[PDB]
Amino acid sequence: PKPIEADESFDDFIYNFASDDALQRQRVVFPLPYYNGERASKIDRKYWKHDDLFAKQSYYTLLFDREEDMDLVGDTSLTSVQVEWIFVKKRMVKKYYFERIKGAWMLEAINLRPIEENENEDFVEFFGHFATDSIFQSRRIRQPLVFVTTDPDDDFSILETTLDLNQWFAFKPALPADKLSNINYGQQNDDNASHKILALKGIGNGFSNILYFQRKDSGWELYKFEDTSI
Amino acid sequence: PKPIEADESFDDFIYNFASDDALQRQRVVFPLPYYNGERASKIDRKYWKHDDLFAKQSYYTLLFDREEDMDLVGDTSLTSVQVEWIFVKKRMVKKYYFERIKGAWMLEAINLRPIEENENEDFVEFFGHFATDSIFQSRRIRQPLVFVTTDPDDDFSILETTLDLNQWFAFKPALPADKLSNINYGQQNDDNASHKILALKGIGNGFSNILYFQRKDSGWELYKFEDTSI
Repeated sequence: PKPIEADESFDDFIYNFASDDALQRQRVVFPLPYYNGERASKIDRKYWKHDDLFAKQSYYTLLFDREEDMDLVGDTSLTSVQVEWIFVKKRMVKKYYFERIKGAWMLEAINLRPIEENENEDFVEFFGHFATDSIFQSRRIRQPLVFVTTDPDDDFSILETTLDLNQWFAFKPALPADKLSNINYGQQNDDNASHKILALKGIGNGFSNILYFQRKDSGWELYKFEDTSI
Repeated sequence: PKPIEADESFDDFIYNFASDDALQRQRVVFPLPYYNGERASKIDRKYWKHDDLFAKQSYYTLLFDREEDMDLVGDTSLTSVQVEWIFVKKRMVKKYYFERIKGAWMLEAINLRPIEENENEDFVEFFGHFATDSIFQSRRIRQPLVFVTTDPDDDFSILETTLDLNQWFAFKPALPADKLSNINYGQQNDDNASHKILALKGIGNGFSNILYFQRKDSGWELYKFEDTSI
C-alpha cells in the first residue's frame, strides 16, 4: 500500500476511505478477519461491499469520559485507531480496526461485541431514551443547564450562560436515535465512568456541539452544553 | 440623578443617553448588575464603555403581535422600559433595563444571554433568512402584497394598493441582516402569536414603515406593507 496525502492524519484518511470506492479496496487487508463475538470469520475481496461509514451524514459523534481526553483527537503519532458503531437499541458495538502500516492506514479487522453493562444505569440505553422521548429528556436535564457559547459582541470571547428547558428545546442539536459513532483515539471508555461527554461534529462544515452527562443516583443527566461551532 | 427636560418621555431620554457621554456616565447604576441568563456578575465604573445603542443608525426596529399595541409607544405613564438587541443569527439577546427613579431614567441592569420565551424567537430566525436571501424572500411574500400609506389629505382614510414582487423589490425599506432592536413598552410578544408586526422607525427623521407578517402552516410570510412616514 503506497502512502498518500490523506494518511498524514486518521481524520483525513477516514473521510477519503469512506468516500472513495477505489481507495477503500486498496486499504482493506484480505481475507479480512471478521469476528462475530468469539466466532471467527473472513471476508474475501470479491464479496466486499463499499462501506460509507459516517461520511454521507451531516454530523458524526465522539465519546469521552473526561474532557482532557478530547486532546487525543489531534494526536498525529497514532498508528492504530478504531471506528465504532454503537447500536443503541440492539446493545451491540461494531468496531473497525485501522492500523498505519508503513505510514499507510489499513483496515485490519472488524468485530461485533455486546455493550458492557453494570449495576448502574447504562449510558447507551439511557441515550436512546433521551434522544427519542421528549418527556424523559425534560426530566434528565439539570436545571439550569450550563451553556457555553460565543459572545455575540466578540467571537474571540467565551460566553458562559444558562438555558431553561424551553431554551434547550430551541437550541438542542439533532440527536441520533438508532446509532452512535465513535472513534477511538485512545480516550478512556469505562462503563463505570460517572461522566460521559458526547461531541457532535459536522461533516464538511464548522458545526460543533459538546454534551456533558453526569450519572446521579437517579440516573444520567445532561448538565453542560457547549457550542464550539466555527 | 437630577431630572432633565428629556426625561418627559423614554424616547427623548434614550436618544440623549446614547448621544451624550457625560449624561450616560451619571445615569448608569454602579456596580451594574450584569447577567448571563441565570449567571450573575457586575460591572464597575472603570470598565464602562460608552454605549451608543441605536442612536448612530438611520433607523431602529420595534416588534408587536397586534396593530393596536403600537399605541403603547406613546404611553407617558411608563416607569420601567427595556431596550434590547436581538442577534438574529446567534439567537442571543442583550437586554437593557431602564427605570424612572424620581422622574430620572436610570440603567438598572443588562442581561446578555440566549433568546428566551416571548421574545419573537421563531419569527427572528425566519427574519434573518428573509432579510438576507432574495429567493427565500420572494417565496415568503403574499401575492399580491397589500401596500398602504396614510392619506396626506385625510387621517381617517388610507391610500391602498397592491404590489407585485418586482414592485416590492423597488419600494422595500432596508432590512437588518444581523441584529434587530426592540423596546418593551408593554406590548404582547407571545410565542403563539400568528402575526408579527415589524416597525422600522427613522432616527432624526419622519421615516416609518410597518411590515405585517402572518404565520401560515408553510411558515411566516409578509402580507401587508404600510408607509406611515411623516
